[PDB]
Amino acid sequence: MMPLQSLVKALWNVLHEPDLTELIAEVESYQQRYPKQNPTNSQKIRHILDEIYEKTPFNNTRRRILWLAVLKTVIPLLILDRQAVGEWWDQIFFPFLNSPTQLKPVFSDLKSILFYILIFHDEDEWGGDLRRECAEETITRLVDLYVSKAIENLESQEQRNQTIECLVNVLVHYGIQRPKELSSCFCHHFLNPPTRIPILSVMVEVIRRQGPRLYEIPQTGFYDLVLKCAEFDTSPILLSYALSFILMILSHICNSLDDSLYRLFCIYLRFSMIDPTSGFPSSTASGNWEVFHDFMSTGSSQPDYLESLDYSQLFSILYALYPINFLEFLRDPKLYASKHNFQIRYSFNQELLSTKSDGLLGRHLAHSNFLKYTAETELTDKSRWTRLDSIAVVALCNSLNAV
Amino acid sequence: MPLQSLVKALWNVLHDLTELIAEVESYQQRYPKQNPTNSQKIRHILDEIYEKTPFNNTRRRILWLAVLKTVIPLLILDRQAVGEWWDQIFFPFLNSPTQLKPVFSDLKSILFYILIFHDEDEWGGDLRRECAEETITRLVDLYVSKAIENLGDSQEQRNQTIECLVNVLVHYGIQRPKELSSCFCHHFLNPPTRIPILSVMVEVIRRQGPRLYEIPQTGFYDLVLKCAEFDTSPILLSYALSFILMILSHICNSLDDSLYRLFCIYLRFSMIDPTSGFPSSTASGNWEVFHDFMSSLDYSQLFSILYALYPINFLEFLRDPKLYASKHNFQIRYSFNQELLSTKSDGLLGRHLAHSNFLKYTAETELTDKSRWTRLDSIAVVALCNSLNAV
Repeated sequence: MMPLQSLVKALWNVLHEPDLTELIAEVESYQQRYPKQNPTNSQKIRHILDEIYEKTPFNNTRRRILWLAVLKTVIPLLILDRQAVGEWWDQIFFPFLNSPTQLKPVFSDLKSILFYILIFHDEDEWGGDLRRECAEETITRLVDLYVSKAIENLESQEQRNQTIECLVNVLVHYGIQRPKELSSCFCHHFLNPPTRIPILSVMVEVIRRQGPRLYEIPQTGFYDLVLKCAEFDTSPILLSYALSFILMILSHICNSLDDSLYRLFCIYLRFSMIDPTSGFPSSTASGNWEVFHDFMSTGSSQPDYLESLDYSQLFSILYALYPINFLEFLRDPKLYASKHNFQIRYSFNQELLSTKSDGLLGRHLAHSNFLKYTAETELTDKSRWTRLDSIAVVALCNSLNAV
Repeated sequence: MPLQSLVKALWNVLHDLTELIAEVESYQQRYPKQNPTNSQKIRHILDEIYEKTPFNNTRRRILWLAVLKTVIPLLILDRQAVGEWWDQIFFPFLNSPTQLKPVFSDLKSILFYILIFHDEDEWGGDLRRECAEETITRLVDLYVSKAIENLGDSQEQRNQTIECLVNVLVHYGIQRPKELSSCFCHHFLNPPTRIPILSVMVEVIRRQGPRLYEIPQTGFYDLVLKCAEFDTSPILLSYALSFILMILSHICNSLDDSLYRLFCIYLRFSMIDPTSGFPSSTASGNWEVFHDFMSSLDYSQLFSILYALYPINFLEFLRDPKLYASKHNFQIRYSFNQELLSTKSDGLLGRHLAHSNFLKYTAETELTDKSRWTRLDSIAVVALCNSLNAV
């Protein structure tokens, strides 16, 4: 007998006065009746919520606490659409993120709400494509806000920080579960120079965690843009993140490798030739790309574990997988290039290249490809990549041995 | 006159080849590829020479093989011609072979000239393949027949024949494991062919050359598995297990479809008893069980392989095998002592780290989830990079 009416009753009560015991009980009670989300009750509850917003809004901490506490608990009753999540953005999320309450449990509550929308199993759950569309809208707004906040000039440095801190947290949590989706939002903005550092720092943090689905990222064209970054930009800090990112995502590909091989050769070249005085070899290129130099009138803070992710590991993976061509390429890059239809866009000192490269080469066992393939058949001949799945199994079993 | 120069030389030698060897050089110049009429001639000559001077004693063989070795790249042969050579040369040698290594060396030189080739079309039509396949078949047939047949009055003569055959078969296998596996298939169905065949087959696998992932297409793998679950003989079962352990790494795909069979074989091999030996099974079907008296790479390795890769099911299957068997539909052939399975498996389990699969999959998603097997690419790349670090 009237469970919508009891809910609205309880709802009304708790917003005019933080004890939610009555309300939680009604939600539980109510769900036993509408165990799937009801489109007219959603509509109704939202009008109640909007009504009360006019009366007592989000303008002080005690109210924000109350609001987040309540929204977090009703939102499983509602169906939302792209217009709706816009309303919550403007009424709740933007005002919090733009000037966040410095109490962790309040932010925790924000994150419950955000993440209820962002993360879900059934796409059919609110009818049609509503579920997916609200996630797409929310994340696009978070990303857009993050990117812009990371770049605008300034109203107290401390407060701007408080906002990025929240956004980075949220975006890393979202990234480790939805790496494709996040990379995809990031593509858009990444073509804009000053965004590259704030974006990459989030994307390397996502990928650090070595969570699942990392192999989806290249479909989105984000891996391509990181290579571009690595091929053309100039800022040590950015190229530093650039390399880190590609080093972590590489073992997850083997497939997008046979199309970026030459590009990785060139990247290896450039990073190995870094100069104390002239930094990274400048390119003669861009094309459409638009370079990011450091001091560019004429974010940041690289994490401590990224130093150990240098060009020496790039060598190891290239040598392990494409030794013949790799060493053929080193030793004469410009010659290798002309015969494989690409260009070297860096002035470099060949002796130095050959000394440094020797140095690393000497830490490696001799590669048995030289007994089996030619430089040309190393490239063709996909039979090679079977060996690989035998070596997997054996390493798997050894990983599982105790002693 | 080009060809006659050659033929004089062949007449000459058969009664120190330098002249012959040199005439073959000039011949090859005028006829870069093999010539069908010239070939026919030369073999027709050889056959006459055979009449009056054959393969019947040990100075003649050193000689014959030496010659046939050097001339044979000129020739073109067919299923019926290798029959001629089988009949005059190969069979009589292998049958009572000359105890001199360089003599047997020349033999192999010739055999492998036929068996291995870098060009299907070389002799026109589909001739090269025909020959290879004919020779390999006859080599197989004699190994099989010579291995089983009971011997009358001659046992050191026997060992010498198989010593050669084995040596030829293994060399062949390591280059052409698909092909050798095929030939062995029909013989394998016959109970006593199984040991001699496997002992050759493990020795091919052992060498971990290419391309062993072709073998299961031939059904040899399936036959060895049938062997593993039904046969009684320690020795043969011991080879069976050795074969599968060394073949398994190279599969990762036939695994999804032999899993329940592998579980059953792990059960059987671990339940081996000092007195009743392997669990005597009960089904066979049409298999025809090899027994013994008709008248160091063991089960812990298999445990490791199944625990990595299919931990949840493997362990759900131990603890209650018969139960696992219904619900997945196969059955358990053996009686066994459950508390002893539970004890033996606990010993091995305890040598292993705990498995991340229990945090990510159900028994059913562990079986039906293609995403899982993509982790593999990643780990392999890393192991590889580490194999190539030098300290």
